Amino acid sequence: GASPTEGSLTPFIHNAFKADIQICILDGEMMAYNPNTQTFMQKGTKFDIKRMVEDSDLQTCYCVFDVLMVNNKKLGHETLRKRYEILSSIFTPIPGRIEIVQKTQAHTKNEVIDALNEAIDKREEGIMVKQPLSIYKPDKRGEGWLKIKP
DNA sequence: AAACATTCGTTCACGTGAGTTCCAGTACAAGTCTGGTC
Repeated sequence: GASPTEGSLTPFIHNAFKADIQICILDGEMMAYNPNTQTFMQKGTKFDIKRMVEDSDLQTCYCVFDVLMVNNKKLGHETLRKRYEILSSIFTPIPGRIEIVQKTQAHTKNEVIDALNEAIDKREEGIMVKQPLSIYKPDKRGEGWLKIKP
């Protein structure tokens, strides 16, 4: 949906943005949410989030992890911490339709292994790590973002 | 007074360090390939 009147995810989150924010760019991941369990349907069997069938009870959820512009302010060159803080003041999350990915501060390896073990326990792919001072470099790989899997 | 031994500047050979050119190997970007799913 390109307008609040008609869409599959936008008609519900039109009014989820604080009044001050008028121009806003966000980056995130789109996934499928099962409400009867209140759990995210892991990608794979029984559904594709690209061409979901209307009759299905599953719905679309947007998990945000970055902001690149708010009220004609260019946040590309700022540090990750600042972008996170500004992101916290964009929308009031409304579970099931738009959310912010939680990030935990960690400064030891035991924490990383604990997180990976817990992720495997919750049947997730893995865990990723972000450098607090990393800048957004479009199209580049392995600059401030790292991923870890079993 | 004559013969023999020692010494010194000279010569050759051999060994070691530094500069130059050519080539083997390595890390990573990008192209290409492929599987599964709806």
